[PDB]
Amino acid sequence: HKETKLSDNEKYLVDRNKEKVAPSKLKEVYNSKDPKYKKIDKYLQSSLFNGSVAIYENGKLKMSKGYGYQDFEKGIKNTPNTMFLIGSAQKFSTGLLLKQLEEEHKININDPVSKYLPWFKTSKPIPLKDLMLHQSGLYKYKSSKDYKNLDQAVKAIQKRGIDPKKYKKHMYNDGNYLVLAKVIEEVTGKSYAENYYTKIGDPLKLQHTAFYDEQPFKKYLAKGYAYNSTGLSFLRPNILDQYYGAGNLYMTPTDMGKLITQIQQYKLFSPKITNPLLHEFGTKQYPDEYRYGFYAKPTLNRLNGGFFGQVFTVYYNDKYVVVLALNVKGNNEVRIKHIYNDILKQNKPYNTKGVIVQ
Amino acid sequence: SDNEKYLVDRNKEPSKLKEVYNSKDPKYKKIDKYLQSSLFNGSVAIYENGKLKMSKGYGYQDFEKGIKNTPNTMFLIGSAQKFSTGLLLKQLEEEHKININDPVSKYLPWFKTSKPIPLKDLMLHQSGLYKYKSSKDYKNLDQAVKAIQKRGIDPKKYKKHMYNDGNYLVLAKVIEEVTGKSYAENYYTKIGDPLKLQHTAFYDEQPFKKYLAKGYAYNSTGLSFLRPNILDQYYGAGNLYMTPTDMGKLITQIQQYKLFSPKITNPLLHEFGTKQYPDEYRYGFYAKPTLNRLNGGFFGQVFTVYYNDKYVVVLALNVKGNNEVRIKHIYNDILKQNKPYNTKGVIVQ
Repeated sequence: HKETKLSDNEKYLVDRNKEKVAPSKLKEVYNSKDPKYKKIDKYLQSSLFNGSVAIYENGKLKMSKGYGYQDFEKGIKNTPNTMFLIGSAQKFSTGLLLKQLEEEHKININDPVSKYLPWFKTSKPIPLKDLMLHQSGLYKYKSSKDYKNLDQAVKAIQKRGIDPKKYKKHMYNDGNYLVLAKVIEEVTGKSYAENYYTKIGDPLKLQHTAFYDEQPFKKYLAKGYAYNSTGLSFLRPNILDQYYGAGNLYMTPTDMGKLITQIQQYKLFSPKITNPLLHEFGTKQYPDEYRYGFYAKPTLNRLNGGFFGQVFTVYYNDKYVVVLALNVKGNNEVRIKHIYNDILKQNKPYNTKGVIVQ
Repeated sequence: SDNEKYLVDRNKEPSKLKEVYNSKDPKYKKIDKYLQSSLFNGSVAIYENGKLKMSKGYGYQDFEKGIKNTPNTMFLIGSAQKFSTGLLLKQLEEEHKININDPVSKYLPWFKTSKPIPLKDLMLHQSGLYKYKSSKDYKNLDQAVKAIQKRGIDPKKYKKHMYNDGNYLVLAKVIEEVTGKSYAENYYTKIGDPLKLQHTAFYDEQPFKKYLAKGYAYNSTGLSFLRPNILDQYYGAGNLYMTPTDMGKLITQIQQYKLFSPKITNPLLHEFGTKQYPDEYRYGFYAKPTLNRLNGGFFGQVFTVYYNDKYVVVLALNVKGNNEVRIKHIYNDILKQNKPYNTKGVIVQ
């Protein structure tokens, strides 16, 4: 750049992508000779699915295929290279950074936000854990186009503050993970984008995953759609500059599977950290199915984000990682369930409620 | 509570509908096959040249009680009830009780507003009223419309389009005020009963409770039932439940000039891009180039209608999802009805 009137996130990303060319072309993977995947493909085609699928089996990519259009106006078809707005699934990225910071001894999950983010003052103290678990009592984040960066968003949330009746009760809230993203920035003294790339993106070779405004990936960024009235209409993201950590990231389904399988293989943490993070629920440490941006459930682990006409959903266990990205708004959950439970027949015990995982 | 007063007395003292599906007819076999393999949860009804050629339920009406969707299942039509309200409006115009270009204040004296809003601007969704925000507090239509009066007009939206349930709530009250009778009574006496709609009901009518579908939406952490909690204040803008068959029965009969003469019905149904009918939208529904459309999305349900002079396709979905892609695929791809129907600008006879 030049004059640099940019947030820390863009500063980092612009400099990072000065000499970066467009990412490598990804090929379709689909073996019609395997009845499972033939059944899936056939289902996705006849159900008029518009988006992309990626399925990993015992760590290997066994299916990767795009259906319908990435951009309906320009006639660009969905390919394996198509990157979808993952929305609330970015909370997993932020959770991983949190866990990393805990093991680096830079934060403690039961310490309050005010400790790491002095200006974030609140009627009562809020431990980092209560943000992470969506039980802080903060009013639901009301986005604004005014907000140019993460700082303004979290400084807006601080003004709105606590809702007494909802204190120490569960309430899903993007705002929680926006505050956590700022905590990450404040303790590290570095942008969220930098923390993500240095600590996750690059180590795990996620080369088809990008923040909304990165230049070399614009070619592949999917457009989301909804019918409310007057036809199929494109829902332009207008607030992703203030949404660092709670859903301004774009991923190919393959990269999402690549991320999860590598974490499953202990590439970010040791087994004693990874196993409970991924599988322990109903315990003092991991009281809910939800933790660090994702769900550990009885038969499966789940990620999901719904944002600007897109739906990005992940069902997985130790054999399959199923990533289903939808850029025309609709019911993605019925689809991914049908694939995971009905076709792949994975409706079976996976995690055990109450057990202290080793 | 004039609406319930009428309905309770009406219902002091419905027939089972059978499946209609001929797998030997390739069109309908293709539709059924699509609906099954796409995991459709709801009900379909298709009329061909006035006759019911397909009527079938898929998946569950109530997932908790294991009740399957049948042709008897009645779905929350939501914003498609605006069509009912529009029909009542048009009826009142032809009875010479209201004029569409006269202001609301004329017929509803207490509904005062910084600038006058003609009935037409409400009907067309261009009143400039701030988008209705409901509340559980409101026990009836009156409180809802007295709430919307309170907040008034939004400058800049003064005379431009903005979809708003509130518009048709104020029109429903206009109907009540001019007739001196409840909306429910006006609907039954002027539409429901004349057109033998016997599997259509307001949310709280007792004899139909058995068949009222539950809407769902897995937002996070499983499939969850979205209980309607505001339908007492939503008379005219989406508190009605219909079987898909009744919706087709309604449209085909209107098409056959059973509510109005052809000189009234034809433009109502087909004229768009004119002084009288400037937009595709009118009286609660859309007249488009290749088709006429109704749609309502409310409490986890989606109720959509595509039709022309041959087919009326009614598709009801009680697990929230993309109903439009489905009904398009049926109407355009399978039934091959993507072809000129209404003509923009033409003054229709």
